Amino acid sequence: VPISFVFNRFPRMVRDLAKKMNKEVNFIMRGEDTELDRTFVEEIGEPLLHLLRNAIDHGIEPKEERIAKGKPPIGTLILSARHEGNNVVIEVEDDGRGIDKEKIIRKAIEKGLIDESKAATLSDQEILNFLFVPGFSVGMDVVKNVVESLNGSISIESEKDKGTKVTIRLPL
Ligand SMILES: Oc1cccc(O)c1
Repeated sequence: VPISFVFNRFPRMVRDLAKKMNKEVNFIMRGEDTELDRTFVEEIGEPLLHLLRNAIDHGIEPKEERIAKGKPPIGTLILSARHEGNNVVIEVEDDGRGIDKEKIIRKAIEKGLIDESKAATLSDQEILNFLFVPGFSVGMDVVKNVVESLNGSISIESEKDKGTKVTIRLPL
C-alpha cells in the first residue's frame, strides 16, 4: 500500500487534538507516496498516532510561550516517510520544548534504576533509552512494543528547547 492510506487520516486527528489542547500547530506531511507491505500499514497507524499526540501535548508549546522564548510563534510537526535500502524510515519531528534529560535522570534515580554516580557519565542516548522502560513515563514502551512486533526499530533524539525526533525503521 502507499503509506498515505495511514497518513491521510492524520490531518484531521492532529487538527482535532490541537483544537482540544488549545494549541497552534503547523502540520506537514512528506513522502506519503512511500509504499510498503499491507501488514505494516494496518499496524503502523496507532503507534504513529501516539507519537503525534505526544508531540502536540508534551512537545509543542503554546504560541505565547514560543513568542516569549523567541521561537517562530506557531510550532511545526513534520511526519515523513522515505525508502532507505529495503527499509522504510518514518520520522515524527517537532520543534517544541524537547525532552528534559535532567528530569529523566531524577525519575530514574527515584525509581531505583541507577545511582547518582552512574548517572553523571550516561550518554544522551542512554538517558533517552529510559523512556522505553515499561511505564517509565508518554507511552514510549507501548510504541516500542508495536514497532518490535513489526520487526522494526525505534530511536529518539531530543534537545531541550530544540525539539524531538522519533524515527521508526521498518523492514521490507
Ligand atoms: O515532543 C515530544 C515530547 C515527548 C515525546 C514525544 O514523542 C515528542
